[PDB]
Amino acid sequence: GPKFPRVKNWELGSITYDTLCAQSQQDGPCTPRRCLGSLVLPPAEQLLSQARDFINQYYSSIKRSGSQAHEERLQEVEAEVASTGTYHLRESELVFGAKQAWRNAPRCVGRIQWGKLQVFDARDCSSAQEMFTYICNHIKYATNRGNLRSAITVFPQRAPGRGDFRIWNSQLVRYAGYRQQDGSVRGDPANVEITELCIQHGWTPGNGRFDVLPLLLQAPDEAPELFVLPPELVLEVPLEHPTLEWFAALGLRWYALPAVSNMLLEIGGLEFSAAPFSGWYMSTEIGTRNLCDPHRYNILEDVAVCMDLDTRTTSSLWKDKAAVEINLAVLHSFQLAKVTIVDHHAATVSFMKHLDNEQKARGGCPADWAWIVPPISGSLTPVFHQEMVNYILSPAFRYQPDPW
Amino acid sequence: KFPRVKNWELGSITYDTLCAQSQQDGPCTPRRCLGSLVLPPAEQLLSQARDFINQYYSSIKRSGSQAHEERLQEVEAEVASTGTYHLRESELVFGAKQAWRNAPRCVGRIQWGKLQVFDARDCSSAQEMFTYICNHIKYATNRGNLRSAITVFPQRAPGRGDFRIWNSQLVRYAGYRQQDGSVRGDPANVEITELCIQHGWTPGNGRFDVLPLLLQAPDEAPELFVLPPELVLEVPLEHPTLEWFAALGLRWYALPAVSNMLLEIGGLEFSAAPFSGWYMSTEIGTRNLCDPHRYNILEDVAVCMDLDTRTTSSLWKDKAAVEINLAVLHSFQLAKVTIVDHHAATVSFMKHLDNEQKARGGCPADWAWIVPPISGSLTPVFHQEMVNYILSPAFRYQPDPW
Ligand code: HEM
Ligand code: HEM
Ligand SMILES: Cc1cc(N)nc(C[C@@H]2CNC[C@@H]2OCCCCCc2cccc(N)n2)c1
Ligand SMILES: Cc1cc(N)nc(C[C@@H]2CNC[C@@H]2OCCCCCc2cccc(N)n2)c1
Ligand SMILES: C[C@H](O)[C@H](O)[C@H]1CNc2nc(N)[nH]c(=O)c2N1
Ligand SMILES: C[C@H](O)[C@H](O)[C@H]1CNc2nc(N)[nH]c(=O)c2N1
Ligand SMILES: [Zn+2]
Repeated sequence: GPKFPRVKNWELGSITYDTLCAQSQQDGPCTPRRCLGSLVLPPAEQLLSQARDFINQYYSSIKRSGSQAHEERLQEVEAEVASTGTYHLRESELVFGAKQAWRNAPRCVGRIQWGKLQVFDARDCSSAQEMFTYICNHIKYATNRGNLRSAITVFPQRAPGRGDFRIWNSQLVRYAGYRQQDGSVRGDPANVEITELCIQHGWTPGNGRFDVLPLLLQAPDEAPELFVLPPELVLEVPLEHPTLEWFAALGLRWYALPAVSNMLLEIGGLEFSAAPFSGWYMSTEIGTRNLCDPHRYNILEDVAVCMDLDTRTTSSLWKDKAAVEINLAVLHSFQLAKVTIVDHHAATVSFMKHLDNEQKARGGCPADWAWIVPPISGSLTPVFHQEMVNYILSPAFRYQPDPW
Repeated sequence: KFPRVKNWELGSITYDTLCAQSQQDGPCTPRRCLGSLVLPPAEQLLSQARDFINQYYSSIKRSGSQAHEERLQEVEAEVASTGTYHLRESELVFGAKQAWRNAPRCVGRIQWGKLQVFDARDCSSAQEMFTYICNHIKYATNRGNLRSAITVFPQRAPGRGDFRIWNSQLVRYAGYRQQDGSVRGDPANVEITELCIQHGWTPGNGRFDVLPLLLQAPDEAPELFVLPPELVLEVPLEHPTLEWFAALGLRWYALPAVSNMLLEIGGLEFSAAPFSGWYMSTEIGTRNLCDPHRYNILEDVAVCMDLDTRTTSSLWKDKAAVEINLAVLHSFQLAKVTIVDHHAATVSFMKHLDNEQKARGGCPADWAWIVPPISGSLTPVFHQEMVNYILSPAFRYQPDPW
């Protein structure tokens, strides 16, 4: 074999070599001495080289590498950087870079869909109010009455000196998290900080378990402004179970649209600090993490009690049984509501197909095993048995500091 | 820089400083993380030896004593003359416990101080190896009240072949490859089954035929030894409420005993040093019975449960897996054979991380192996960051002897 990482599938006994990792510019958190793979948290001349590299990627993707148009765009980019210190992407370059950033995302199991992304260009936006209009349009298009469509809206890039466009909320849809007198939390504990920031900026808080938060939107060098989403814009699914009649009595619900709004989209050195993207949910994200994490809605015990399980001993597997039923209720309720959702078996089978597509197309696929393997029934899915090489390619979605 | 390690459920942070003591490299580089991969002179020996002897005297709080200095002279003198040395029994005992302590893939390390060490370094034939192995099995099994143990056969020597146990575990069920591709029994054991028959074993034709042991003394053909059936404790599987489950005819053995790993202590290598503890129920319930390249019983159990098999979104696979794990726990408890479920095991591992943080400043752990194969995020270890690195004494993989 070659001197590239050898990658094995233990289920099928098959082997590949990852040659794509050679294209990595960015270092990750690991060294020869220690593996830091499980950690959740890991320009003058520098811009020019990142830009040249991205332009080469674009021209390859359209099979015009070395062409006259290829060499003219390079010269354009460097002249523009030369005189202004920055440059600007053509429309088709943005659409390509956005899809490529998704394609490159090591933590996303949904990447079979990567070629099918609606890219809304919002680089003309000049106020917080217009951001809100763009965001509402995104939500309407992406939600599509339950037939969900992948989309991203890109706001103006970071510019020298001038402040950033930022969406303060981590997602477009978030449930409030209200800190109680006794120190417990009503609603989603994930959202305590953003909830209190919303109140500080003049939001009148509710007191339910599922109050949709307003958006805090920030245009360059301005205090963020507060915007309420019209309720008919935010599609939600009430949760019921196919055979357990009492489950509907719990009043549990989840929203249809997962839309990450706090990540930075980096393309050819340019930095799009507000560039929210959305897909559709994998059912374990709702039924396992959001509803059963101890530091989230934490409903496992309640459901076990309703199911009359022995919750006094770990060896009854009460946690596993309840968690299965919660996941089934999520899948069942979304299917009844006609809202797009994918189970962890179907999602992981499709990610294996993606790995095979990418092996042929690029000679590898960066992938974060701990994120790709679902949080229940792990080894029951084909990805558990698949070794994965994790590395950072650009274009990329990156974490960025909170604006406050 | 020392790694910041965060628990995401509790919000707490530690720093791993133990990692600085790592001397051997892992598969990863700044360019790419390879952590999910299952497989990877005298002055050199002298450094590993001294460092290990240092570890030993430090552990008995006699660091710098007469005894410490003199032992370092012995080791130095013996290496300088012969190119190698020998461990004192008490050092061996210390190094074996430490190798387990250091094992990043082991979720059971809260137990690391409780290990019975059988010194089998005066072994000179496959016959004697078999005697030592039977004593281990008998001690460790203890009629179902399992006790962790290791037996250590003679170290590798420059001038000769290794002592080896050919089998990957001391108890393995045969896998018989059918002309038409399929396997009867355990597909993981097809290769060892064929090696046994080829060395003269009369094979069975069942799904759970216990394999003989192929034991190898240095530079000799391996020898075949049938384990006496009464030494191998087994648990028939039934389900607490599903009557038909027993009818599947399923069973597993009590004793998980790995026999193909190399034990490295102070630069010395023990090519045969089988070790055993007790099972975590997901090893049997989830991996051994439900892996598609193992016994692969998921579909059969689902049909028996009358589940909707036609679509993944009924979560039939998840439901069947739960009942199978429940049946393993129930059946082991009923037979009074030591077992631990994945919730209790991971809880104890969290306590271990905390013990090791105070004791040593960190703990090497392989997240992909520590998190159980079902209900990952339902256990506390899912939410815990972990640093993986190699400390010595160590258990390592080694080439198959054939
Ligand atoms: C089409 C439906 C999609 C499915 C089922 C899907 C599935 C997932 C899942 C299950 C995760 C892990 C989430 C978690 O553990 O909280 C994830 C993370 C990710 N996904 Fe996808 N995804 C989809 C569409 C998209 C789209 C359209 C983009 C971007 C264009 C994207 C980029 C990412 C990124 C950047 C992460 C990591 C987020 C982070 O680290 O916070 N996904 N996705
Ligand atoms: C006390 C009872 C024990 C329990 C519940 C336990 C638990 C486990 C589990 C669940 C695994 C992963 C196994 C797999 O996925 O196939 C494992 C691996 C390991 N354990 Fe422990 N263990 C115990 C005792 C021991 C002892 C006594 C030693 C050494 C003396 C040890 C050393 C290891 C090593 C070296 C591995 C990795 C094996 C490999 O890479 O193939 N374990 N153990
Ligand atoms: C700082 C930071 C930002 C950021 N975006 N993500 C992290 C990692 C943590 C780990 N758990 C919460 C947070 O990640 C949330 C990721 C939500 C992804 C949701 C999503 C997006 C698109 C499609 C889909 N099915 N699902 C940290
Ligand atoms: C070459 C090689 C050797 C070796 N010992 N292990 C591997 C890793 C593969 C992954 N799956 C099969 C093999 O591992 C077998 C490990 C069994 C662990 C048994 C055990 C020992 C002690 C306690 C316990 N609960 N369970 C590979
Ligand atoms: C510490 C650990 O890396 C952390 O809990 C990770 C594990 N795997 C994950 N996988 C996904 N998809 N999402 C997550 O938030 C996490 N959390
Ligand atoms: C490819 C992947 O690393 C492989 O399937 C691992 C994952 N985690 C594991 N964890 C344990 N405990 N045992 C295993 O065999 C494995 N297999
Ligand atoms: Zn790594």
